[PDB]
Amino acid sequence: MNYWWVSQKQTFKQEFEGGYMWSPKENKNGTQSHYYNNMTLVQPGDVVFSFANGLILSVGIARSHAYSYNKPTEFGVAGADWANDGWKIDLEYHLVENKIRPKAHIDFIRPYLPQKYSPLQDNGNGNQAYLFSVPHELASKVVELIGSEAEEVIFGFADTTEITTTADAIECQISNDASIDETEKHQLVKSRRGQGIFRSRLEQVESRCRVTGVQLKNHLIASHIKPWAVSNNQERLDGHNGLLLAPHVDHLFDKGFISFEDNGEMIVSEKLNLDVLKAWSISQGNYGYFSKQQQEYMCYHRENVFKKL
DNA sequence: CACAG
Ligand SMILES: [Cl-]
Repeated sequence: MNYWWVSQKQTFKQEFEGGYMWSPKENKNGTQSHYYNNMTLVQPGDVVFSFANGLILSVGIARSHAYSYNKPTEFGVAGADWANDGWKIDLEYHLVENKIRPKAHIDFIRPYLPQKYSPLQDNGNGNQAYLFSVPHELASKVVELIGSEAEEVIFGFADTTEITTTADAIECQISNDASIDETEKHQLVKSRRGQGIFRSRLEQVESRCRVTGVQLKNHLIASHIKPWAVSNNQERLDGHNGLLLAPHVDHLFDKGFISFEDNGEMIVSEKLNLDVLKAWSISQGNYGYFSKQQQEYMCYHRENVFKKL
């Protein structure tokens, strides 16, 4: 996942109200722009800080690649000098209550500014250009200054999108793989959604939500332990590579906010706000031993899915 | 160049 800084002093209200970013493809004289070319590098799930009137106003999530699109008519005189031939990105804005003024924090962030194409000068004044790459270390400082609301956009939210993209591509690969028969293809695709033979096989091993004890089939998700995306075709259909979980517990486990020790002890991520467990009446403690086959997968989950600092 | 200053 990549971080971006979009400078929107001229058109913030229009871009926010429309849920987009927009730049020309080229400078007015037809020359290439590093900044406009950055539009073609943004991936769905990338985090974009909106900078306008000296403040960071939004921690946004990109929801498209750049697509060819005309300059928004609603820019009017404020956009007069930009070429009509442009790039648009659908940007899911998340307004923040703590609107940080980066210039007021320049001593803190200066060491983390990139050598080339920095959104800020060393005195903390913004550079006049549209879209800048933000190194991960600079992004972590900005997130520290904004506070919880910035973390809430990223962890188990923005950073899940690239995982979904990867899984979508694998589903396409399976659908086109000549080495596997039609039934296999169907069962592998259905297992991604906790359906088909995977669910029936999991029901031979597990009978209830580990955490909430609910036994009712219509209130339980068939979750993989080792994620579907990184599982081989045998592991994708293995009844021992799963848990039946209530939907909120599936959410916490699938994203790595929680995991389990082999003896069933719940492990809570530093990235899980403990107010969530209080609000949903989920206790820390022991949720029963896992089988040796389940333990192999749960080891993968602890080492690769569980969120650690 | 140039969505900040
Ligand atoms: Cl296009």
